Amino acid sequence: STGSATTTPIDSLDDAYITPVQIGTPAQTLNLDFDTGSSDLWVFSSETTASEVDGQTIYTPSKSTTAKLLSGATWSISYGDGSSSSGDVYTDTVSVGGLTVTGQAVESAKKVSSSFTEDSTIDGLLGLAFSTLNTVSPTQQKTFFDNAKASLDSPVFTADLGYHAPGTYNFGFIDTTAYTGSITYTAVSTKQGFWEWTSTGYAVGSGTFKSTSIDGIADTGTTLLYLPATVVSAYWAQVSGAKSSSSVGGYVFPCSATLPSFTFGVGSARIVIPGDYIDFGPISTGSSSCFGGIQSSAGIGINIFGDVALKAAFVVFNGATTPTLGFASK
Ligand SMILES: C[C@H](Cc1ccc(C(C)(C)C)cc1)[C@H](NN)c1nnnn1Cc1ccc2c(c1)OCO2
Repeated sequence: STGSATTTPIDSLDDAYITPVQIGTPAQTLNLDFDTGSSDLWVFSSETTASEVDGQTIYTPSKSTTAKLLSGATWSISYGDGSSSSGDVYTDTVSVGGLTVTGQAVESAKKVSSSFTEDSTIDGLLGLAFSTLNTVSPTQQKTFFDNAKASLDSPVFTADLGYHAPGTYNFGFIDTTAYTGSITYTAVSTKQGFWEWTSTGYAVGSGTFKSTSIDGIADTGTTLLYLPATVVSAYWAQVSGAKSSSSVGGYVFPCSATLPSFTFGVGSARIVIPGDYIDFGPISTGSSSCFGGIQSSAGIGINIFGDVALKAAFVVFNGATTPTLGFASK
């Protein structure tokens, strides 16, 4: 089997991406944030505290003839940005782009943090990291990809995110019309539960490439590119008037600037992020100071190849016996 679904930016800045997901019988369609850095599929629901719902579409398990309470099971997740959610668990039929899993764990939120309430466009998350990170207790549950894998034509999924435009998540096949050149594959460590790999270096604009190993994670659920402070300083030094602002929380730059590109290495191959992908707009409405899309990882503890990086590439998440990652230009 295979599946194919379109993923769409939630706003004009690509602050996150949503993908439609069918849950239950008859289908209830919710727009979820596919997150290759976490491993829980959770949704706003008829059980979510009423004051914490502000415009989201909810899953109502009592209206699904295939929903079953997973007795005794609970979940609770604390995301690294400070967001959180928790609740109870059902199993139900879940379909993405025509690919169906029966008996998928659907984690129903009873509580969500204010950041989730405030994003009316995001109805929950669909985790695509390794199932070792799943938070359900006392019986840990599998991700949508792990449940589907054995049925797929090939044990893979791909991310093709757009810049200020829609893109695609595919399951079970590699669309050879969706990229240029060849796909370069690179080793993955699953020891922390992430799609963790090592970039071979970077360049700023038309500058020379610096060979250096940068260990980090391929994370569709993170908006920006988080890299070591040395690398980030070298980038922003090329932008007149850019500075690190402790009050704003990162590097800012004049909205009048034209930004240089940023290149990262994948083996001997190179992925180029155009400068415009690094502009996240005014820090507050009407300001002429703009927020940068490349930021230091120093406060987080791991480097993160988030959407700013991934949207410049066609990315293969290869779930073979030994997992690997592939990157192509597009
Ligand atoms: C933050 C997301 C998880 C999430 C997604 C969306 C949202 C909103 C809908 C409310 C917009 C909140 C949360 C990330 N996913 N892998 C993640 N989950 N756990 N760690 N990370 C990576 C990290 C960690 C720390 C950081 C960061 C990133 O950005 C800024 O500080």
